[PDB]
Amino acid sequence: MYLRITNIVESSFFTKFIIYLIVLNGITMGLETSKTFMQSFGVYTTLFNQIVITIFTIEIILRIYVHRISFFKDPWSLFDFFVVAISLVPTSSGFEILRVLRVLRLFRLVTAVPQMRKIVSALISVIPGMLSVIALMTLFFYIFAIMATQLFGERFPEWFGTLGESFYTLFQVMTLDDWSMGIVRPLMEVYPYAWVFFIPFIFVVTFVMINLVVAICVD
Amino acid sequence: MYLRITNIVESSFFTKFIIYLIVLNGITMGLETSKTFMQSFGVYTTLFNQIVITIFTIEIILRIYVHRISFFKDPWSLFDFFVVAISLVPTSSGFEILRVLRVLRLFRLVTAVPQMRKIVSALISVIPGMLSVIALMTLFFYIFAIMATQLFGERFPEWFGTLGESFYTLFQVMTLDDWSMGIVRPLMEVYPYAWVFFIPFIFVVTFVMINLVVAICVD
Amino acid sequence: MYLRITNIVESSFFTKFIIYLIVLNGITMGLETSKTFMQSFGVYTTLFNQIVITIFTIEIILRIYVHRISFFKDPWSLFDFFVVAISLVPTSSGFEILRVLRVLRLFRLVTAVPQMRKIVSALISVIPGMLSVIALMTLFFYIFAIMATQLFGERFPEWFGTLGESFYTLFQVMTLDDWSMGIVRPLMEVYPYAWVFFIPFIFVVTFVMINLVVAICVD
Amino acid sequence: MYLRITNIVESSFFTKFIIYLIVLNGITMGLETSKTFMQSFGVYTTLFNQIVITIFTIEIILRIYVHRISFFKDPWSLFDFFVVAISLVPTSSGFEILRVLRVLRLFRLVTAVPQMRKIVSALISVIPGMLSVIALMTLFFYIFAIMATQLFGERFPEWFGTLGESFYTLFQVMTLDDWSMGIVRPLMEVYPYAWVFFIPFIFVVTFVMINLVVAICVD
Ligand SMILES: [Ca+2]
Ligand SMILES: [Ca+2]
Ligand SMILES: [Ca+2]
Repeated sequence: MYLRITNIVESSFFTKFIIYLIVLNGITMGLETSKTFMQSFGVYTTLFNQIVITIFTIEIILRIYVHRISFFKDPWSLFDFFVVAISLVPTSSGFEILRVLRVLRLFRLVTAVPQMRKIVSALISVIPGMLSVIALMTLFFYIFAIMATQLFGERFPEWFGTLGESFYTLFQVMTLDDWSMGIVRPLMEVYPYAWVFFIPFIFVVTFVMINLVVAICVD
Repeated sequence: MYLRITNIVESSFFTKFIIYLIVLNGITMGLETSKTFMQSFGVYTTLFNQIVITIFTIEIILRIYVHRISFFKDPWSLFDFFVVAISLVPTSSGFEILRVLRVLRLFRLVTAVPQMRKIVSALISVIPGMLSVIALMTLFFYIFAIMATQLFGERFPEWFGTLGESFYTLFQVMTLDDWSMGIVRPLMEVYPYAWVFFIPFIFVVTFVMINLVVAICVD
Repeated sequence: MYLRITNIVESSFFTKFIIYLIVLNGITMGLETSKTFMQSFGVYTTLFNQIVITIFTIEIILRIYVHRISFFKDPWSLFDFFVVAISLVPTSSGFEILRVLRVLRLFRLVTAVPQMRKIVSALISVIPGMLSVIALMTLFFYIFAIMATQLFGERFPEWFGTLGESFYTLFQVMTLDDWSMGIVRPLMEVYPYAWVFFIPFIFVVTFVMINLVVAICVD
Repeated sequence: MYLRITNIVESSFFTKFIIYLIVLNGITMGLETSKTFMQSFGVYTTLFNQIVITIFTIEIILRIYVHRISFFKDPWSLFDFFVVAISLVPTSSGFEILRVLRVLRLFRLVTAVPQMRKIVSALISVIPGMLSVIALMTLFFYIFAIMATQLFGERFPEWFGTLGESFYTLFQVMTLDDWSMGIVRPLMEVYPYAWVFFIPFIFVVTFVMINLVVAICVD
């Protein structure tokens, strides 16, 4: 019966039946957004939901017999497994991010369809080339975030009071987001020289960031 | 009479005459902005306007006898037809955006003058090569837009209350617009972890965007 | 006496002397900024200034005999003429921008010192290859600025009330500066569909500017 | 005794022991951030700090016998000498930035681990080819900053009141930060033409920066 199912799983039909459900379950999840819609056809789509979820574990069980070890060394398969696994954790208990994390299954449209896989893969592949830089910056952020916490967090604890807060504010400054009118002019009414911290910070981070784009434009 | 008019239409004088009317009517529309100018010479202008509109349909009628099907297979001609058609719906009735949409005829200056055509075409041609990425993005946006509506729409209905609002807000975050003081710091007064939703969102979206710029800086 | 002065003007000493005055007059202009400095050495500097102004016209007078027509066809020289000219309009009558426009003479450091001429020229030379785009864009802005003045200027006259205002506001959206919370969300409290105007505007304007950067990174 | 210590210093063990102290002290500094942690283990971590500070001077003393003059011509070594020296200045007297500047030693993780060294050097190397643009710009900034102080600093002293203030505000405009609703629209309530100063300023400054990115993507 093994080859019987290896023929079912690998069937163009099967993969297209899968892609058909993703597009349906996605259309259905956007409808679950409507407080109106749920009052009318809520029970329709709760069931439609549990239905698709079963079908998906059935596939994943089926997909594993056909592939075994090869399957748990496939990124896309591992993914598909974990994204359905999330979707199996009861509609209750623990955290309710798990209910919300269920919509991650629409990323299966990326998995199940090539060209997407190509594109995602194309993208992901650029990351290893960025890791020396990314490491550098994260060291850098860590260093300034400490500096900022101990220089400004007493008077400005919303923004710098804690190591994590400083990470966040520094991230915001880095996105050049509302940084002057929002953070540093305020800081300067108390610490006139705060500009000496944030201007060099900005330079380094924007400089570095430009290089990283130029590096991604030579690989 | 066909070759008589094919010799009229294809004439340098004709095209240049058309280009003459565009720049005049365009000048004319900027004057139609002034509440002052309109009290003085408003009548002068609406008639010159209707005049121009006639002249333009005559041309397009003529242009078609001289090209027949070849015409409705020309992007630039199709454009011109559709823009004048917009300008044909009476100043009355339905939606009044139609009166406003008239000013789209000044895009005929792009259409009637080469080099522009060159540049537009040059630009537009880059688009097909982005569609794999644009699909990827739209899926991403759809998925996060759904999560956000269900994670934040109850306490923050202005920004996330509805799927469309979430799309808009997410777009705003993506343009890195006033995203921290404006949205996430608020969000966090209620949902301390909202940073776990928006920073990864910001990274992915900015990463994808960098790749897409480099993809262009190659093809 | 021509060759006597053609030997004075073309001299290394002459040029390095000019450069020495520029850096000094520049230093002297940053000091004229301080109300403190001006209350104690204000006279020292106003005269130093009137001095340097003569020295510069003398040079330009000298420089002209030595080059004649060749001069009024050199970009860099023409510049220095007009810049010193600005500095000759008496400190009074007319407008006071002319007094402020005097500090433009510090651009002579670019004009009179090689390398800067190199870099400026390197930069400027890129401009011709952007002109098809710059035109394209201005048509676009002109068209949308007209649309916006008639779509939003009655309720929002600060921002869209006049053709030029729409130009300014549109510029701001294009720099993606404070565009959503500052302008479109407010606009949407009255015109729910305003998002239909500004999102496409943003896309086009952003797309085009990316291409333009890429164009420069080819030519 | 030289070859004995030259064999201690040059050892894989020594270097990796150094790398071990950095990641330990760095971890320990993140803990010194917590007001909680300090109330429990502050003594522990103050002493651990002085320990590491000794060990680092010992090394720098050692590293110098083994290299002599070769050492004070090594950038990376020069760095470490200075960085430890900052950490030597008592935890009292002078300023308190000297206490804060101590966290700079964690940059030794860049200095004491290649690839980092590689990456930093890769970056720094890009600088010399920017200095022609960078010089140009600071002239540009200096010129406009002076203009702005005399055009806007009387009615608007917080933003343009002083040359230094104009530099800061001009920087903010350059990052295009909240430049319009924050600065130029206000300015225009008093000086309608202030847009004539800031729009060109914006163009020039962004153009130059676009060129500089393209330059770095050539060399
Ligand atoms: Ca901003
Ligand atoms: Ca803002
Ligand atoms: Ca505000």
